[PDB]
Amino acid sequence: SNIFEMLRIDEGLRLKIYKDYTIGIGHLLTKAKSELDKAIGRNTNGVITKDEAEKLFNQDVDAAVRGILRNAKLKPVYDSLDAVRRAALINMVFQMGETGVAGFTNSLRMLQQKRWDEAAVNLAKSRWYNQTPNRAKRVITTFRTGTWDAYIYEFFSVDEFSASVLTGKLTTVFLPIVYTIVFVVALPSNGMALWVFLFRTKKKAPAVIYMANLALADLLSVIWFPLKIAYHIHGNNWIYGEALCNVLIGFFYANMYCSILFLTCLSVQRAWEIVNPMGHSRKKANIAIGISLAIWLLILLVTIPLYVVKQTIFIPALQITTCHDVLPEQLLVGDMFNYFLSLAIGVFLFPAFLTASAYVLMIRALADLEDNWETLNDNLKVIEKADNAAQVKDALTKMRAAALDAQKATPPKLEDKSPDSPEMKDFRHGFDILVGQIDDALKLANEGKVKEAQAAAEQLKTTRNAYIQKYLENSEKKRKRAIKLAVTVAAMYLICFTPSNLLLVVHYFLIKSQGQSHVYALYIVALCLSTLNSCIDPFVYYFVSHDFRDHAKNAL
Ligand SMILES: C[C@@H](C1CCCCC1)n1c(-c2cc3c(cc2Br)OCO3)nc2cc(C(=O)Nc3ccc(C#N)cc3)ccc21
Ligand code: NA
Repeated sequence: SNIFEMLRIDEGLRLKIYKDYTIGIGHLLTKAKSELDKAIGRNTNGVITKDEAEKLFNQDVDAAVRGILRNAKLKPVYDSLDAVRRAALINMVFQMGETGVAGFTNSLRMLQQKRWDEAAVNLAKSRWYNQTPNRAKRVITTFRTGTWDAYIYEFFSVDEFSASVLTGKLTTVFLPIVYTIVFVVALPSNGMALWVFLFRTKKKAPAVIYMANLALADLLSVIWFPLKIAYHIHGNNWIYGEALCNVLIGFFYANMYCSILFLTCLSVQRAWEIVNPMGHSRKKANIAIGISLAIWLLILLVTIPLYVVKQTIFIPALQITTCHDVLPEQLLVGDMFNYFLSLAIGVFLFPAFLTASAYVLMIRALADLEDNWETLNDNLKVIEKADNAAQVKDALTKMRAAALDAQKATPPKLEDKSPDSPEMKDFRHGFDILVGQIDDALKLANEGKVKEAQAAAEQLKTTRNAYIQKYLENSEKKRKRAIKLAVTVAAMYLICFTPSNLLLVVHYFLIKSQGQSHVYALYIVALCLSTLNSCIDPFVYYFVSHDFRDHAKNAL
């Protein structure tokens, strides 16, 4: 009588009509007094006996089996199921009626094909699971395992490797310390950066706009850290509600992916202004705003399967309510794996490829412009110290080509200036005057007039400081900031993005493959070190924003 004993645990035993109107052991009356009097045979007046419950429950089971064999969609599955799983099917028919269970056409076909795991997942996403989760879990487990374990042992604790981490000092001492540091450092730093970009930056370039959302993504996550620190200090125990847990989870992964996308935009935008600069600083800004809105809305849509799933679970053995750290429904690991594998490819690797190659083109272009300005001054310094006509004509020729290449290059100042603008035409014209004078010294150098061409070098010095040096004065300083910028971003990927996304796939891959993951400790440290991006983000603003440097230095 295992089926009879199983149902008693699910339906309970009550001798009075109660709201789930039912009575006895899961005997449905109506959707109640009149339906009970003719079912028993007498006027029970709402209260039945302990003996009449058993007699009516034993008849409900015999009828639940007859309907199964009567049904053309329930009989073949029932004939394929082992006696343990047969009770689970009868448990559903006992609860949802013959017709209700017959609606699960796809899962019943899976159960017939002995695919217990696939059938379990299908049953986990239904109104049945939504209305009675604890009830459905026990029945679903009976299908998946084929044992009575779901009714013998109630949930008590997680795996040993997780239970030690959730009670160890790594989570209860190390994490809140690191999180506290980030809060003190990242909140006012990004707080001031957002202030500078909005109320102190009067350029409003596409770079400022991307950095403003970067600081905003930082702020919208760091503000919740006081609740995050308290969570860990008290032994990974959440007492603030399920909705507020899913908020922190949402804003955590949001800043995680906004940072990557806004890093790719900034890096590409700043690289694009050097290779092929344009001249619509007002339109390119509006575009950059729209791109930010598109990114902001795209992440709001992609973090939906994080807002809406149960992310809290009470662990009896630990007496704590964990947020995020433990997955309440171990049947969704298949969905979780694909989800974080999609993001790791399309929102991690793909933006990393565009981010890395952007600095490849950016640094090289800034390195070439540096070499031109250096070849110019060096060859101009040789002429004043060369005696033979060979070194004079040779230095003039190398200086000529150096100025012809710098003419095609974008000056550090005219970044948002289009190549057809007057500013660019005056820049190039400054070289046309210089190049012409080099030909006037080459005219003498090629006509054998050695010393007369050396005197022209002093004339070339005047043209350098007047028309050229003004634009290329601090081009080597701009290259150094770009290199440091490439280093800052590379470090942010090496510490905050790559360990998280890599382990996120590995973590859910092992729970899907073995039911436990030994990288659980690394998974937690990865997620912890991922929050450092908002502490490294101020270094990005320092190397990109010029107005932010002023407010950074003046403050300290
Ligand atoms: C557009 C922004 C705002 C920018 C203005 C300050 C409020 C945030 N935003 C972000 C966000 C926050 C971020 C971020 C990226 C995003 Br897309 O980076 C770090 O912080 N998450 C957001 C979430 C919501 C909502 O009601 N959801 C929601 C509610 C119920 C259910 C169910 N069932 C599912 C989802 C609304 C705006 C959100
Ligand atoms: Na960030």
